[PDB]
Amino acid sequence: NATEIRASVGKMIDGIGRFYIQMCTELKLSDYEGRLIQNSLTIERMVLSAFDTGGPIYRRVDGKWRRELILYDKEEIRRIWRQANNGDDATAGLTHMMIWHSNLNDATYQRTRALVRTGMDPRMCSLMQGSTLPRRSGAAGAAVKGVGTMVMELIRMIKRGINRRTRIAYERMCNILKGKFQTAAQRTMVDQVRESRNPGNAEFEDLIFLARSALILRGSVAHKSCLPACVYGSAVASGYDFEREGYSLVGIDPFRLLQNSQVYSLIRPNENPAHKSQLVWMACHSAAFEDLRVSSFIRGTKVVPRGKLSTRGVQIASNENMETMESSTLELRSRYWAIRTRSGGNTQISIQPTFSVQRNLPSDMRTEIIRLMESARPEDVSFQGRGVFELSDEKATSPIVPSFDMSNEGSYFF
Amino acid sequence: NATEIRASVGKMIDGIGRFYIQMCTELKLSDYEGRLIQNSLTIERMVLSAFDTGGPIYRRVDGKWRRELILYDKEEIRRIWRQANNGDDATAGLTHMMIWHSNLNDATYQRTRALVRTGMDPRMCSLMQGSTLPRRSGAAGAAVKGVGTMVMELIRMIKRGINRRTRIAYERMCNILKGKFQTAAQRTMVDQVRESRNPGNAEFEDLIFLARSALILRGSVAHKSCLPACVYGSAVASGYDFEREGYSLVGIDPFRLLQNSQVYSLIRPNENPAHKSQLVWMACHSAAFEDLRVSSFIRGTKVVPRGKLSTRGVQIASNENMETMESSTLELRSRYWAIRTRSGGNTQISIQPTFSVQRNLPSDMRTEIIRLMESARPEDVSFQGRGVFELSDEKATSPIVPSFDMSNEGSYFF
Repeated sequence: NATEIRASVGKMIDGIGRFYIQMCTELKLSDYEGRLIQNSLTIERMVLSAFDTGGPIYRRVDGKWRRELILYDKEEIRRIWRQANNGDDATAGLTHMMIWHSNLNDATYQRTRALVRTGMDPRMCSLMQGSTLPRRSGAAGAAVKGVGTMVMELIRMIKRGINRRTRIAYERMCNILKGKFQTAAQRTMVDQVRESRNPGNAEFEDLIFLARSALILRGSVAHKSCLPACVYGSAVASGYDFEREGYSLVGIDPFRLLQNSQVYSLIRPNENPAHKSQLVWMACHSAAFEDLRVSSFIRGTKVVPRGKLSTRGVQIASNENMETMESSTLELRSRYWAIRTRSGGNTQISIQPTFSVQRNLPSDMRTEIIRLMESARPEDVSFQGRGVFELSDEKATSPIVPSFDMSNEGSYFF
Repeated sequence: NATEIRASVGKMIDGIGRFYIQMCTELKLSDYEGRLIQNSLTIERMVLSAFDTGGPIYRRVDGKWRRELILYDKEEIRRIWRQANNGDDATAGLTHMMIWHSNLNDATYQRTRALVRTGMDPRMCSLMQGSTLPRRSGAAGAAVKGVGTMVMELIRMIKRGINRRTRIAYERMCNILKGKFQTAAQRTMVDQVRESRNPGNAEFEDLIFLARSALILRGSVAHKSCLPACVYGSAVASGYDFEREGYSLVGIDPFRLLQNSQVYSLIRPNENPAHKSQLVWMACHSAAFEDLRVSSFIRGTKVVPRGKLSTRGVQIASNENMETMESSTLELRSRYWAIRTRSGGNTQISIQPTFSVQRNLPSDMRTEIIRLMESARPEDVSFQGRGVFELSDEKATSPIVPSFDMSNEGSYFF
C-alpha cells in the first residue's frame, strides 16, 4: 500500500519544504545563503523550540561571511509553520527534524560522559542511537532508538526513584525495549525485569546485561534517512511535489534526492572539506554506528573513522570568528543505496484434573542468553541474500552483493 | 438457562455474605479483622456445628495479635443464619462452606493413615477428593467426591458389617460410585460388585481394583470453587448483589471475585507468605490433586509441591503463642482461568422361539479394564481443544492452549 504511507509522508515532507522556503523569504536570504546547512539548522531549531526564539544566521558579503544573531516571535514561527502545513500541526514534521538533528548528533559526538555516569560501559556506543532525541519525539521517533538508548533512561528514571502515573511509562518503556529484542530469552528476560514496582539494583544490574546481549544478539532498530530542511525546501521549490509523487525515509527516495542537492557548509580554516561532507552524509542516513566497510562501499569513497576525521562540529560556536572562516560545497552523493533496515540479524501416582484444558494427564534466563551469546561468531553472515542497489534501480528489482575481500580501513566509526 | 442455576446460586452466596457481615457486626470486629481468613474460618465452623459452640477469634491491638476464646448460643447462631437467608435453611449455603473446608483440607493435609488402615494404597491420593467432607453434605456435595473417596466408605461400612435400612445406602453409594466411571467395563464392573448383600473380601478386593483403574481411566468428578465466608461477606458488603447479577462455582465468577479480594492471614515466624497464599489459592479451586504444571500455568506463578511448601496449616493451634505471631496479605489473584471440569478424560440344530423379541433365529470384567488400562499412555492428551481463558474474557469466547515445553517443577503436589 503505496498510497497512505508513501504519499502521507510526502505531505509531511512538503510542509518542511514550503516552511523552509517561507522562512527563508523572511530572513531575506539568498539562494546560496539558503543552501547553507548552517542557516538551515538554525531555522530548524527555532521551530522545534517554538513548538516545545532566535539563533545564529550567517550572511554573505563581498568576500567574507557575516554572522547575524537574530530573534523571532516564538509564535510568529508557530504561525508560519502551520501556514505551510495547512494549519495542521504535523507533529511528524517537527519530529522529522527532531531526528535529523538526532542522527547528526549521534555522528558528530560520542556520548561517553553520560553512559558511565549512568553505569553503562562506554564501549556501548553502537546501542545509543537516539540518546539525544527528546522524549517529545513521536511513536515512530522512538522506533529509531537503540537498545542501549532505552536502558540509559529507565536506569535514570529508576536510579533517582529507587534512590504516580510514572508507572505506565516504565512498563511501556520496557515493552518497546522488549520489542527491540528478536529472540525468545531476550524477549522473556525483559518481562522478568518489568515485574518489579520499585525495581532496584536487581533490575539495574540485569538490564545492563541485556544491554550487552544486544552487542551480539542485536535487536530491531529502524533507521530513518532524514535530510536537513534546506534539502527539502530546495526540492519543494524545484517543483517536486512529494505528496503527489510519493517519498520514503528508508527507500531510494532519500538517496535520490541527495543526488542533486546543492548543500553548502561553513568550514573552519584547518578543516578538511572531504571530511566535512563525510560527517553530514553519515547523519543523513543514521550510519554513525554502521560498519565503516559497508558505509564506504555504498558511499563510493573512503568513510574515515571519527578519530581521523578532521572536524569538530558542523555548527559554529559564538567563540569563533568569521574573519578566518570560509565555506565548502558538501559532497552528499553516494555510489549505491540500500534498504535502511530495522533488523539486527540472527543465526502421588496420578493427577486428578481440575480444569478443562489440553493436558497430557500424568533457571536463570541469563544463562539462556549467555549460551546464545557464545555460539555467535563475528563472522556470522546477516541479511542473507540482501544487497545494494544501483541508483538507477528505482524498483527494488536487482540486488548486488558486496564482497569485502579488500584493503579496508576499520569497521568501528568510534 | 442462566436464570435458576446462575441466580439461585447467587442467592445462596448472598446468604453467606450477609450472614458473615452480621456475625462480624456481633463480634464487633474491624475491617482488617473481618478479612482475616482465620476469624472467617472460626465463624464458618461455628455455624456448621450449630446446624449439625465457640471458637478461636483473633483481635488486633497496637502492634500484636490477641487470640480470644469465645462461645455463642448454638441457637443464636442458627437464628442469625436464617435471618440472613430469609428464614430459610439454605442447606446449600452450609454445604458450600462444608466444601470450602473440604477443599482446604484436601490441600493442607495428606490422608495416608486412613487409606492404609482401610486397605487402600497410600499412593491413591488423587482419588481421595472430599474424604473429609461430612456425609451430611448434600447431593451436589458428593458429586465433588473422588472415586477413591467412595471406596474408603463402602470398605469401612462393609468391613465392620462383614466383620436394616443400611442397604439402600450401599446400592446408591455404588450408583454414585458407578456414575463416576465413564467407560463400559468400569460401569459394568461396579454392578457386579453391587450384587452381593453381604459383600465380603470378594468385593473388598474388587473395588480396590476399580480404585486403581481410575488412576488411568479416570472418572467424572466435579470441582467447585468455594471461597471463604469473608470473601463473600466482603463482596456482599461492597454492593455485589449476586442473586441479581448471577454467580458460578465453575465459571469465571469465582476467579473474578478473587481478583479483588483483600484476604489476610495469620502467619507463623518462620513461614513463607508466598507459600501461604499458594495453599489457600489451591483450596479455592480444588487444585490439590491437579497437575502442578497447569496449576502454575493458570496461577501465574510457581505452584510449589507440598513437601517444599513452608507451612503447617492455616488454622492456629491452642499450643502456639501470639507473641511470635504476625499476619500477611494473601495473594489469591490468578493469571488466567479455566472451566473447572468434571470429566476425567478418555482415549439341537434350530431354536424354537418362545418369546416375542427381535432375535436372529438360529469373562473377568477385570480383564476388560486391565486391557484398557494398558493401551493408556500418560502422554495421552485429554480435553482436546479445551483451553484457558483470559480474565477479561467474560464469555467463554476465545480459548487459549497451553504448551508445556518448559522448565517445569513437577506434576504431583504430593
